[PDB]
Amino acid sequence: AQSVPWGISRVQAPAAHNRGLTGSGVKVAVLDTGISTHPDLNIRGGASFVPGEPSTQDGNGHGTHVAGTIAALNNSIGVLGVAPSAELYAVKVLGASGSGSVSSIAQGLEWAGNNGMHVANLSLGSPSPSATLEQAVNSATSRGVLVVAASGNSGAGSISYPARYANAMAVGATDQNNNRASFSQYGAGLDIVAPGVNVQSTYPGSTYASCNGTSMATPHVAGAAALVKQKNPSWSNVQIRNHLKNTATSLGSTNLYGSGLVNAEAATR
Ligand SMILES: *Cc1ccc(-c2ccc(C)cn2)nc1
Ligand SMILES: [Ca+2]
Ligand code: NI
Repeated sequence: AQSVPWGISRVQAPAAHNRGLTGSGVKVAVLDTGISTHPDLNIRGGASFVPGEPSTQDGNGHGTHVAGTIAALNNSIGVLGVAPSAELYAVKVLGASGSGSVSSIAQGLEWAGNNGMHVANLSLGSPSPSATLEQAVNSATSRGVLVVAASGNSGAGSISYPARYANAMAVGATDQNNNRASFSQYGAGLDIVAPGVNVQSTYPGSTYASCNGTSMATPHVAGAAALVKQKNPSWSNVQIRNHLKNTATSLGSTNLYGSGLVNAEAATR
């Protein structure tokens, strides 16, 4: 039996699925700790930029969880992603510890731009800026990748890098009341928010697990971008980002929420 995590419903992905929008034909790279083989995921390819972990399998759990929020398969098992027919790519930039370097992350972004990714999900970040990282964000963006990144978990009124960069779409986390999660970073550069508390998704060991974080919010938006791209195949990264923001539901504060809560129904109307 399949269950629909509350955040998938909150962003109104099922309304888009009922219009025949699933993210089919859209290439989404998850730049994370890998993605483990799982019966509720279809992993099309990928690459590893972590020396010492040549495979794209996930030794941490975080990348597999993120992937499932984007693209858990619509079937009779497990959970259901925002964009369950997205073409999923495992781009390992973080090791099994959950840490990586700005170089590894930049190599993932240059892979995404060299391989025709439409969306790159970066559920990662740091409080410090990086020229290496920024360069790669801009390069990927010029190659048509929509870079979607987590605002961070410090609870501060400023957001992490690379989400703070103009060419990244920065995503904060909300709770079931549509309030900002206590940990969710906000402030300048914040674009949008999505569910990020008690988010159930795919997890290694062929199982499912619930996590909190702006890392969990980010893939809701990555998935919504894929729905928008399937409906509007001619649109650019910038067009999709702007439409997601224009169609988001206001949550009563630009500082705390950016454009507000992502809404896949309104964005695919
Ligand atoms: C051994 C083990 C199993 C599961 C987890 C876990 C699940 C969910 C999240 C958010 C984090 N960790 N950790 C360790
Ligand atoms: Ca499923
Ligand atoms: Ni854990």
